[PDB]
Amino acid sequence: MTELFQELLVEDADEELGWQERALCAQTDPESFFPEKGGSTREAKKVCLACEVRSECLEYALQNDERFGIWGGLSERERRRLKKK
DNA sequence: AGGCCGCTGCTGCTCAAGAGGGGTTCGCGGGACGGCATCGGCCAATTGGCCCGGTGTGTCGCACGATCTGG
Ligand code: SF4
Repeated sequence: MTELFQELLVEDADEELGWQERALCAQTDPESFFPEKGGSTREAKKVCLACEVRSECLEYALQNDERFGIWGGLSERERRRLKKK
């Protein structure tokens, strides 16, 4: 349908700062990614599943070692066990 | 001979080598002190699963059956 022939051939920016700009969650409620009280961690996991820079997000999160929120489709203890493994 | 009334020339301002003695800085270190930063547990708390148990209302999968248009 309205796919623009996979981004088409009309582009003038020819400039990218980094993989932040390709983040899908930026098009989405930030609050849902930090479940307070008990919360849930599956809808935002589904959102991350379709992210095109999931690997980069996971790598950056692990390298900087944030212990809050859900990054790369994984929550805190998945990151912790991956770090410990 | 002094005072004074003019002339007349001149000048000036402006537009284009050690040596000693003493208080102070800072500069390294140098370590001591106190403090805040990091890591096993840990249980019973909101959301959200995950279902029983009743019908109904309303979509969908297909049976009998009538009307109508084309073949
Ligand atoms: S993987 Fe990272 S960048 Fe992608 S949507 Fe999830 S949190 Fe955002």
